[PDB]
Amino acid sequence: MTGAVCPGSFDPVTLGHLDVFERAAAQFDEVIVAVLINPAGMFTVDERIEMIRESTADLPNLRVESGQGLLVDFVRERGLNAIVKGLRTGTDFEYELQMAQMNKHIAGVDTFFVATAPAYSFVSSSLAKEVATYGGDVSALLPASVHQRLLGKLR
Amino acid sequence: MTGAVCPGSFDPVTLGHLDVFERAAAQFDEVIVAVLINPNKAGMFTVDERIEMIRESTADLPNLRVESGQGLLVDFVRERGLNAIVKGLRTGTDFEYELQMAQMNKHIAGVDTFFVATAPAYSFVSSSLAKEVATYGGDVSALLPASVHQRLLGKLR
Amino acid sequence: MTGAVCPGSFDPVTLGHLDVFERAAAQFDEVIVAVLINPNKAGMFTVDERIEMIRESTADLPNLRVESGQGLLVDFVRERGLNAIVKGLRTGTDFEYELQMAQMNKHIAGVDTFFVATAPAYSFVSSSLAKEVATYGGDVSALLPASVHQRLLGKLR
Amino acid sequence: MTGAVCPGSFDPVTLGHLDVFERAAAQFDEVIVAVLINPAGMFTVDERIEMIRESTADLPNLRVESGQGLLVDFVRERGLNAIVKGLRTGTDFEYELQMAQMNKHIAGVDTFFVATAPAYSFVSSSLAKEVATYGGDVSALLPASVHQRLLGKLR
Amino acid sequence: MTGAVCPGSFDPVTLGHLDVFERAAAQFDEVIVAVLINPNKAGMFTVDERIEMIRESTADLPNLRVESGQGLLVDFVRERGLNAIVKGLRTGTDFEYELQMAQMNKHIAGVDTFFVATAPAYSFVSSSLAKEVATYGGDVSALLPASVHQRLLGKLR
Amino acid sequence: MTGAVCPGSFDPVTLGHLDVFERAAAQFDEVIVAVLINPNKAGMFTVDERIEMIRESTADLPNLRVESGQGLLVDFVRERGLNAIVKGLRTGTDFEYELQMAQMNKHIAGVDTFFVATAPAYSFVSSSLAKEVATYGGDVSALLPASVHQRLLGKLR
Ligand SMILES: Cc1cn(CCC(=O)NS(=O)(=O)c2ccc(Oc3ccccc3)cc2)c2ccccc12
Ligand SMILES: Cc1cn(CCC(=O)NS(=O)(=O)c2ccc(Oc3ccccc3)cc2)c2ccccc12
Ligand SMILES: Cc1cn(CCC(=O)NS(=O)(=O)c2ccc(Oc3ccccc3)cc2)c2ccccc12
Ligand SMILES: Cc1cn(CCC(=O)NS(=O)(=O)c2ccc(Oc3ccccc3)cc2)c2ccccc12
Repeated sequence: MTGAVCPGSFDPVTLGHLDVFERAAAQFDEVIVAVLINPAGMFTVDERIEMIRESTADLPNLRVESGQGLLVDFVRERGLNAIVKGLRTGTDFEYELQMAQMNKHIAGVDTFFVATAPAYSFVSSSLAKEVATYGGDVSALLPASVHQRLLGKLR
Repeated sequence: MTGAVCPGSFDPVTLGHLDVFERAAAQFDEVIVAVLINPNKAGMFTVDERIEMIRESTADLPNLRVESGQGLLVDFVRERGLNAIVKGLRTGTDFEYELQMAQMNKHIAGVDTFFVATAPAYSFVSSSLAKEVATYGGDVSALLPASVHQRLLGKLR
Repeated sequence: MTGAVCPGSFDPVTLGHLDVFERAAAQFDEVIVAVLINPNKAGMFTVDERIEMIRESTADLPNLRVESGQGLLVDFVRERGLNAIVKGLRTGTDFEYELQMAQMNKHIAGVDTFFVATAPAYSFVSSSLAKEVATYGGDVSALLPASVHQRLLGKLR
Repeated sequence: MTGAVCPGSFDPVTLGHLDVFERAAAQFDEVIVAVLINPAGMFTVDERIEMIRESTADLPNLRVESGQGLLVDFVRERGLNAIVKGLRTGTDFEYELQMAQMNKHIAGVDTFFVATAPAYSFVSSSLAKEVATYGGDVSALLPASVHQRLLGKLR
Repeated sequence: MTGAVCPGSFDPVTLGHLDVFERAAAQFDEVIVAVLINPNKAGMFTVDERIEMIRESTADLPNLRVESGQGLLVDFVRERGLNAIVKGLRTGTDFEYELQMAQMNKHIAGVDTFFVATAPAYSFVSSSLAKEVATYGGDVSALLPASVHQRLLGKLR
Repeated sequence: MTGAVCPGSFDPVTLGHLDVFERAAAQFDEVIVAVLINPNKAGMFTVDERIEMIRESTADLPNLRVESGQGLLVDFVRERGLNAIVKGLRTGTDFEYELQMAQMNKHIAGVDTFFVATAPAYSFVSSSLAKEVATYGGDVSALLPASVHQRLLGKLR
């Protein structure tokens, strides 16, 4: 009965995120994507959840749920104590390590880091939005659904 | 007579800070903890509260004193006849920026900066992260002086 | 026919920037300093002021010109028939973020980014730190071109 | 049927290693500690395996096996495709990332990184040996069994 | 007339190297790939083999030539009337050491070093790691020029 | 009564080292430069040569003395009744390894390690790189004290 939580705002979910979801889903019996409620972003929580659900339909053991407050509480309240977090090029890994040690200290939750695929290693939700805002083509970097939804917000 | 200044907002002081204070006090004749007054820096504790929390925490350090300060750190340092800063390193420290500031501070005022890593036990606490965790009911009592922890629960009530 | 773009907000240009300009001008047939402007946040200097300070300190570089822009850097670059960015590295540079943007810029527009470390003497100055230090009286005169220093003091007073 | 491999020379196994073993054993159904054969070290492969087995006796789902050649082959030949690797203070993380991306590329094996506990974050097999060699006390940093075995090699 | 030197042992040349070669050739009038002769550096391919593998790989780059070299890189560079080095960055690059060498090379000879990150697809290959993986039957054919891969299987037989 | 140890192999001492010595001597009552020797590998200079080169370039520091040692640095430090190490940081420093050793040294012996960034001008010299560059004719005269430079050339010839 293994399980891990993949946390983020996912505003919107990128292929970097999806790659890590897929790896977590492949290595743990159960995966929960934890979507932060914290309203200043582009998509509402429902939209962000929809985009992830749309993009992970072939992952039967993954579910998507919103959450707020301490991540470790989100994880523990679901009977788990593992976080799986992706690494990309602009990741502040020092801060990730700090949070990982804090999360272990206060709640006994482990954090496993996995580098996303090289092809998806330079996209981030923020940079994708920024580039798309100014007409740049990020279609190769987002789930096809997300990409269309993004164009909708901009136009 | 040797001396160094340990700078920060300390909002609140953590055991990470205290560990470095203790090491500074052990290695310099005089240590001044310089507590930032910053009207436009958002914070939880007043300067007087922050100073008092540090004084409680450093009661066993007779050669360390706590003072408020504003503006250029190197002026604070040089005004007190010193020319050394002792700053802690923790997990999540922006060390590249620390280096930049250290080189800037040496250039503009001749002040040296000595960095000390805090003990592993206290390496992942920060003032900001302690506040955030405590705000949502997380137990950071092992990472803060007892008196600080008590005051923190007080501000959150 | 070779060429590169040297981007930044240059608010104000520093000697660290000028070092990088000089190296780009020495290695590419033409160099365009791209003064990138956020239309939704005024900096300390207006665009015309930023450009004037850069021109005055680059007058000895015949193959360098200065233009402002906004939006995607790669559009600025490609619209000038170029395909290269030269970006300086200094102490405190967020290199991981620079790498991320370089890989993104190559992906969306085929533009290459060349990084060069600025000279040690100028390696700890940044526009932001120079402004912050000068704000509180610190002497940054040796880290800025003459075209900048007193104009900076002027803005602050 | 989840599983991961924890690889190393483990010469000798430290509490930093053990902490990560325990986390991997807690989060995966099956864990294999892969002990490299590559003879220039202090302990023989049998001794290194013994020390790990001794230190992990309360981990029923962990086993210890020697291996050589490509790690991904070791992992795949056991029906797995996950590596769990620890991070400590002196870890060359850039090289770890390079190897992780290479291992994913050539064999579809994921690497999950987990930071060892702060208390065990500055011990390494090499530094423990070096310090102990010169009379320094590393007993708080090694399994009690290992520590005694180390003193035996030195004296 | 602009120019840069791309230095390495290239034992063997990888698609990471080639990507950077291509970008250099696109941005400078002349590029020289400088192939290290190093009697005490253990290696798999002879200098002539390494040069030939690079030439095969760069056949479409008319302004790039491949030459062997020994000793101080900056002398190699300056002897050919150039004063720029273009070096790739990959995952596992010791960038702090690269920076040190770049600053040293600028100091002793006035030679600039421009760094370019190789494409993400080729960011995790290195000459050493390719050899090690191939030695144990791992497939690195997607990471090497075809001719290189063929020669590599040949050396391992 | 305050004091610190400045450790290294100093083979040879560089101006980067001397910078750190001067800063330690200015901030601690006494400083001991610890010339740490590996009895199982001769460097370029014998212990007496290393010490002589350091003494000649530190003659203006009355509170600094120079001694050799081997084995655990913390034993060298504690045997002199001290509890502090001052270690320089430069470009190319393996800081993670320094941090690891600092935490280990605190753990086994209660000794504190203070890090200080050496001056930008001396930030890219290292004993090893200076030796390598000088080996192939590169001019490192501005990065080494006079007590070293020609003795270095002597060893190489
Ligand atoms: C799977 C994956 C994650 N990341 C990092 C994304 C990230 O941290 N976004 S974030 O805005 O900062 C963030 C972090 C933690 C949070 O904790 C909670 C979440 C829900 C409820 C309460 C707390 C919330 C938001 C990735 C990067 C690349 C490839 C894959 C991945
Ligand atoms: C573990 C540890 C981390 N730090 C860093 C703390 C820090 O930087 N806080 S800060 O908010 O950003 C900051 C920095 C510099 C300042 O300079 C002045 C101070 C007073 C008057 C004028 C200027 C002010 C605030 C420590 C420092 C000392 C011992 C231990 C540690
Ligand atoms: C669980 C854990 C691992 N490490 C890192 C230890 C390490 O890499 N040792 S190593 O000598 O370099 C090494 C690496 C990979 C290898 O791959 C193979 C192994 C067996 C057969 C074929 C290949 C072999 C040796 C840790 C650090 C701290 C806390 C916990 C951990
Ligand atoms: C992806 C990528 C990585 N690198 C680094 C390759 C590298 O450093 N190899 S190295 O063995 O260590 C090396 C370095 C410098 C040298 O200088 C001389 C060369 C010739 C004659 C005298 C000196 C020699 C060897 C690249 C470089 C160019 C384009 C792309 C990339």
